[PDB]
Amino acid sequence: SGPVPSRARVYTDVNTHRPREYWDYESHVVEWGNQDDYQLVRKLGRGKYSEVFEAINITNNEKVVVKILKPVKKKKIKREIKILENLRGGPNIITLADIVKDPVSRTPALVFEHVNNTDFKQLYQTLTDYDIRFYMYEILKALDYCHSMGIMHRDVKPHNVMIDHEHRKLRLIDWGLAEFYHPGQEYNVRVASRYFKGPELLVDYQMYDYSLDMWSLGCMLASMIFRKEPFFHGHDNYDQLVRIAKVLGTEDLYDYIDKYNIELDPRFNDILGRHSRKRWERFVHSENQHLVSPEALDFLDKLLRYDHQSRLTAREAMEHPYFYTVVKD
Ligand SMILES: Cn1c(=O)n(C)c2cc(S(=O)(=O)N3CCC4(CC3)CC(NCc3ccc(-c5ccccc5)c(Cl)c3)C4)ccc21
Repeated sequence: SGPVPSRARVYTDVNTHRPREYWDYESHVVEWGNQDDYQLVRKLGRGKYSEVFEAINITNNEKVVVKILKPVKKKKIKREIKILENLRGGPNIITLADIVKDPVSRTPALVFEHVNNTDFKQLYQTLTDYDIRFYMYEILKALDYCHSMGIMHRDVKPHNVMIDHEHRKLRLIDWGLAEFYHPGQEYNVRVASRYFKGPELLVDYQMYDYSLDMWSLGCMLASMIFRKEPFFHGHDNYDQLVRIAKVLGTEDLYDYIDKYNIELDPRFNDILGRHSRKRWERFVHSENQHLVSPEALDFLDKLLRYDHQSRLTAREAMEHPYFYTVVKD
């Protein structure tokens, strides 16, 4: 009789109540701007689906970031553009400024607002407990916004977060895997980077929702507070879930698969074994202690749950005591 269905606990019906054009991205028509408005200055990054450059708009001498896509399906270009346009002006969401057709690749190039980006040497070294809480709050602002606007990011990870520490500014980037949440929809589980994949992806439960991003956030927090990047260090997708189970325990895992009547790939029964749920104190040492507090562990514990329906929402996360000092200020 197959897997038990699931719905988001929050922002369930938000896309239903919008006009079709908001989420029916296949009907979105893309208008091109002038590629010659932009001169490329230097390469910043190269990343599987795209290359990223710093550029100058010669029309007005503004500095800009250009993301030249590798060949992708038109429908996925339209989804990313549509989501970027829908979320534009929202808290800590990267701003799409223009879309042009590259003369060499004949592929699209997305043009973004420039955000100055501080080295991961200056940061991650005298990044204080306060700083982690502050920037986590800022990420939660972006996720609560995008979730409220009917959109899961599905690729939350440090590579997709930019911080300008001089200006205490943060941006969530790389919306190319984001999707619109619709109740009853089965999504592709072949998303996210392995270290950040939620258990639902790993056990092939397709009827997932915004709560996927909350697992990913949990991975990032763990990694920051225990100074262990990545926290769940799988050697492949099967072992990824073994790494998770060596911490969260197998008991809650088997309960999760029972509740949703999930069919476990029999590969997994050779390898999952039996494991205790571990106390978070086993990952605390003197070299990470200043980042770890009762309220951080309580928060982390409530993000990293197998059952996606039982993880904090972005809003609930923002209300957690971990953040009382940052909200006060
Ligand atoms: C505007 N624009 C775009 O749209 N794209 C695609 C673009 C691509 C580029 S890039 O390639 O030069 N490149 C920029 C540098 C990074 C990698 C990417 C490193 C990553 N940030 C790491 C990070 C992330 C999170 C944290 C953190 C700290 C505390 C609490 C929570 C989290 C900390 Cl401590 C660090 C950002 C540039 C502009 C772009």
